[PDB]
Amino acid sequence: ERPTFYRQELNKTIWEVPERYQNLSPVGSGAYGSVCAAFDTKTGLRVAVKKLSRPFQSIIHAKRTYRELRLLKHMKHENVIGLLDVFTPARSLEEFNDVYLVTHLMGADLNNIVKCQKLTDDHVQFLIYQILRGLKYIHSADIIHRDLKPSNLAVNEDCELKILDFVATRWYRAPEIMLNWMHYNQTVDIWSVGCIMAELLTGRTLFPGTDHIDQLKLILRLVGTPGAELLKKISSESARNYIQSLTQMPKMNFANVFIGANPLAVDLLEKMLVLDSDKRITAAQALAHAYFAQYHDPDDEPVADPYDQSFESRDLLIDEWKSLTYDEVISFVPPP
Ligand SMILES: CN1CCN(c2cc(-c3ccncc3)c(-c3ccc4ccccc4c3)nn2)CC1
Ligand SMILES: CN1CCN(c2cc(-c3ccncc3)c(-c3ccc4ccccc4c3)nn2)CC1
Ligand SMILES: Fc1ccc(-c2n[nH]cc2-c2ccncc2)cc1
Ligand SMILES: [Cl-]
Repeated sequence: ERPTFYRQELNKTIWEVPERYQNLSPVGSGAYGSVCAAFDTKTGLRVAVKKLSRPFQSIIHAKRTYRELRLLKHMKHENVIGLLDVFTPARSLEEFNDVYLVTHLMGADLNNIVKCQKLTDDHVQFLIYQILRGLKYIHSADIIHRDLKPSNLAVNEDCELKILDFVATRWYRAPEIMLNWMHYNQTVDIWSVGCIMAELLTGRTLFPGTDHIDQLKLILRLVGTPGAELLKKISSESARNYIQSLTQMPKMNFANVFIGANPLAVDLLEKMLVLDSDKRITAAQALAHAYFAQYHDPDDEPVADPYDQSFESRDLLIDEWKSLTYDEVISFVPPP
């Protein structure tokens, strides 16, 4: 049945967890929750435990908590962060106030590595391959990450990588988002991967915009201003007006700009950093690119089971979201 919990204070934050998790030590605190590293006595593993912050403070938080838990329960893939456990010290629904999440402890993030070292081409291949392999899986479930950036990619000393949260976010954001298009597709993530890869190859942020306008200017400076086919797809009169009012600029030659890099890496960047999102390479297609010949195995790049996102369009009471979250905590089945 229920296990025994113990209590402690870590950085002005209260942590009430089962006895199986020991030696809690803070790893960091996000705007959405705090994280502690710990030892899982039952498995002999190092784990990271995240305590959600104010999970049911409002309808927005409640829905976000539910979303997070449903997503995490669904993700089962080597390159996507998954759930080893989820628990609450509450014995019933009426006293339900806190949600704790548990996953494999990861030593660092990709931002921590690119700052210290400049990666070899072999490392760039394996890291990007892993990102795409994870993204193929996520995209197959009709999910869009939307916020890929180095700091959201967890990496261990072994160069194994996992996508988390599914250096300014803005720098890795697709241009169509800077234009406020409300019908962007899963290819916004491919754009972010392009930005991440370029940075791994050159050691420098590809588009360090200071605001949305500047960000767009830096982008068009590299890939050129929109051609006629892309202009026809812009419904926003003001955005269309703005873009056409800019001084036209030609697409730069990627081979010149990234000269020194492996020509295959360059070819791929060019397929990812396409201005028109309908023409960007998909994660599945990218995995087959010759740049990943040493890693690509079509029989081991799985797709996800269907993911029901219908709850996203629902308008429920806080207690309803809280109760749905509770059922999801109770029905959780740990991995093998
Ligand atoms: C109130 N009693 C029972 C609960 N307590 C526990 C339980 C465990 C435990 C852990 C995992 N599964 C079941 C029970 C442990 C425990 C069990 C094993 C451990 C191994 C290495 C280091 C610390 C360890 C702590 N300690 N107190 C305190 C005394
Ligand atoms: C700037 N980045 C830094 C790292 N971030 C993280 C890291 C982790 C983490 C840390 C260490 N090992 C594994 C993961 C987590 C984290 C920590 C614990 C988790 C438990 C269950 C499910 C997901 C979890 C995610 N969140 N943001 C986001 C902000
Ligand atoms: F300047 C730009 C930058 C990006 C785009 C863009 N790429 N893919 C889709 C779009 C787009 C942007 C706005 N509205 C529809 C489509 C269009 C113009
Ligand atoms: Cl954090």
